[PDB]
Amino acid sequence: MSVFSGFPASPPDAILNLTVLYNADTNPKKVNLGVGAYRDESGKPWILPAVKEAEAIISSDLSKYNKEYPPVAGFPLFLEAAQFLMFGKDSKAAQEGRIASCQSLSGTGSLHIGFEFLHLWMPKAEFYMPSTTWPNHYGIYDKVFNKLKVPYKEYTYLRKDGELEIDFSNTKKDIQSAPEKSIFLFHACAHNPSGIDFTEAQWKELLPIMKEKKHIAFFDSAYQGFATGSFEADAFAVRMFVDAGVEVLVAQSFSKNFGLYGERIGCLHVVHAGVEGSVEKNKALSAAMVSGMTLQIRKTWSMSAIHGAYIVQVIVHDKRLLQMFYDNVKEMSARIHRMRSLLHASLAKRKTPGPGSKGTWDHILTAIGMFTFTGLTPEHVDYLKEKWSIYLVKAGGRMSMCGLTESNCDYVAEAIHDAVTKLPFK
Amino acid sequence: MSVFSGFPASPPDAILNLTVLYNADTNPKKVNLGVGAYRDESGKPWILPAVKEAEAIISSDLSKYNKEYPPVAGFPLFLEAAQFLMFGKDSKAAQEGRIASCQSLSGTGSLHIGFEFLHLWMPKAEFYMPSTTWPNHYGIYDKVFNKLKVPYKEYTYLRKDGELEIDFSNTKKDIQSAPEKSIFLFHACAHNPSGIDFTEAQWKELLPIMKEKKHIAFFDSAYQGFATGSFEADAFAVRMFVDAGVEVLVAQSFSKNFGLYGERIGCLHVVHAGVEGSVEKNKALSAAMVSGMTLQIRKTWSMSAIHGAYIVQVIVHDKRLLQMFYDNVKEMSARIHRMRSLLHASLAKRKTPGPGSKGTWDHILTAIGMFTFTGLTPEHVDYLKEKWSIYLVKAGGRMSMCGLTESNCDYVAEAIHDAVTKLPFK
Ligand SMILES: Cc1ncc(COP(=O)(O)O)c(C=O)c1O
Ligand SMILES: Cc1ncc(COP(=O)(O)O)c(C=O)c1O
Repeated sequence: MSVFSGFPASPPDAILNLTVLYNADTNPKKVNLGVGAYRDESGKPWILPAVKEAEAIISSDLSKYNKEYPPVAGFPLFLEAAQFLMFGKDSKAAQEGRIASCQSLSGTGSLHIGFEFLHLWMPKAEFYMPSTTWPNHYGIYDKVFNKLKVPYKEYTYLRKDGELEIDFSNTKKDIQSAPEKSIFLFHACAHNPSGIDFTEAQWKELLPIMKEKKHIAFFDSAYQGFATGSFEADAFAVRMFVDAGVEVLVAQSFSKNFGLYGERIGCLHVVHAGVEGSVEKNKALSAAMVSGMTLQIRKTWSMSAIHGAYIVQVIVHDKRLLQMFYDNVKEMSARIHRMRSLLHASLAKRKTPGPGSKGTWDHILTAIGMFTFTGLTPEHVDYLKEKWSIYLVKAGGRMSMCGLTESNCDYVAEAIHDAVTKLPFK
Repeated sequence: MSVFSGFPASPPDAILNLTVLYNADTNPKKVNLGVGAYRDESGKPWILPAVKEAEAIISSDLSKYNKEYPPVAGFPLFLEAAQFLMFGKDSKAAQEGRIASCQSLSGTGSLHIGFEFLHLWMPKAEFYMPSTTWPNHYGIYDKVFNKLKVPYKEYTYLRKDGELEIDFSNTKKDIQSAPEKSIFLFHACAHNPSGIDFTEAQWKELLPIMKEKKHIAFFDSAYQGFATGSFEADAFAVRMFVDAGVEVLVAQSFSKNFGLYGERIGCLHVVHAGVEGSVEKNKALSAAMVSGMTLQIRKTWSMSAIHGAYIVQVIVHDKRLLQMFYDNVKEMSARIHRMRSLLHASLAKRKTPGPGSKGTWDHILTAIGMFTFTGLTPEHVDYLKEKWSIYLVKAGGRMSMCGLTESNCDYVAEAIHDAVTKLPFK
């Protein structure tokens, strides 16, 4: 006799829930390789030194860092800081009045508002995902578009034979053969889950196709800093497209690079072609678009969260803190690279069988970003969880290298050797 | 030739934009009476002493108060804090497993998720708004339901003739005449914008209608602590409805009572009737409902923001800080009352003509919450802004009493006298 009787239990999120099951596990040798969240040498969360300093500043002056509603698009200093990190200082696009920027709720919140923005303005534009992508891209898409009314489309990313390589000849054909003015979701770098990226050369081949077809590039940029360790370099494809006049959106998260996961801080940008006929007309169009983004947000969560905005704007606008921040990101990247070499060496030492035709583990060494798409099967993943207390993502056997430490790499290598010995690859 | 060419400008929010305009205004006698945001004796943002203490606690240990992704429903201590404040300590509803709680992005984000929760679960249920309500409710509603495909209905709230009294006879007819199992949006206390509330006696009359018709009550509760100045009393309607077995949702904001406006911290509750057959089955239903809310959120902004959650939980679970918090909220209510008296005295001393049949300003004294629904006309509001740099909400001449001070009340009264003498009431 309840109106809620029979309400269905939704399974927990296949990635986020791993941390929950992990925290609950009482095995002292447990290892968390699930969610892409940085961990230090001891396997623990890490506050970036630049963020620790920012906290000291903003927690010391609550008159200045007060708790009132922010401007609807975000604090100007935060928006300038965001543009600076993504597009560079005083970029061409900014000078020309082409960037429409609006604070949102980290990457996911920027995707949600960015997807809706496009679905409202261009309801007949086809929306293309790479054939492998972050699973939550599907959910965010569904709530905005409704997969049943407006199915997403796909472009070729990894080879259909399984091997960890972009089938780029087919990528190009798919983007070329798509209808003009379609939207293409791209990871800016450190493609998640595959760890395989377009090279510079390949992005350059995409460029003229995007131009001829007048396609919109939608970049998801959550790992700026984690591909090459260099901010500038990791924005290559975004800045190249913009400079060439490709029209773009960017969903920019600061969860991973600033380690501000729970603060829920990021920025959505739209960069138009700059062809309105004057700088002032470009700015008017940019402002119009920010006004549309803020109206959307107004009806969803009113306006965005200040604490993470304060942290980012304080760091980027202080010359000392900004350099510390760059160095902190370089340090995380370097530890991840260390764990790649160490896990690999421990697997090689054991002559552990691997996936694919080659049957090797060299892909651990060459993956870009936080993860390796290991190739371990669903059976391997369950076994590693149940017998060894090692938590991987089931799909693709995605491994977060940040959970590895000098103390546990050989333990992880041993568990894998056991898993693959007891259930060989087909 | 841009794909964004012709994108329309959306006008600024009519309430939030008042702070933007007020901030740009160079007139040193400017008065902000727009957004309902507490201000102290000097007209400045006020960090609650309880919040100041909480900040020092959480800013001092960033390992304990880390920046990792929170649990998808929110920290258990926060959820417990939120339930305690709304329903009481170890409520009968909690003991029976009837409460499903999920952190959300303050009031607005709680309404969004709660509106969508019901529209997904009970798509055929009619949704009823009071005939006067918070403007953003219409927009929150439009994004979930689509105003044009699925219009909201209304129940009678204020009298046809414009006078500040609820036409309670028609309120009951309207709720009695609606199809059974309809959804009614209610303000828990301090109805915004009118400042006129159902009395305890009126709420008790609505109870049997709600039971008989098996309606769902959706409570918007942002002002607990600002109506009667007592948390317990301000949750009367919610607690009475739940104790009687009315199934409710509550969208609970900590923007105003904790002064955490910009942190974006609130909680969504669904309280089912607890007829699943056991406490465990009640809890299983509640958890399933939480699982749906968190799936919604996953697709929208992933999970909610930690900083405000930390402040609230730290306050509520420390006996000294909770008492300090309660004292702090009383101090805010007390200042508002003193400003009601001072502004009313300053109008009365000038024999300033008032709106309505009575033509008096007494409704300044009796309004509940932060506002007075003044009845100044849109011509008056525009005149007060242009000639006196006083910022009010155009709709109903809603005035935020929180912007008044000992220094500026007489100025506001002189200005109102001028506006009303030049532009007499029809
Ligand atoms: C590729 C990608 N996009 C978006 C996100 C969104 O994460 P968040 O909402 O914390 O920014 C993530 C990380 O989870 C990601 O890896
Ligand atoms: C009547 C009413 N409902 C809901 C809200 C929610 O505001 P917020 O999103 O800051 O919690 C408020 C605040 O403006 C309010 O006054």
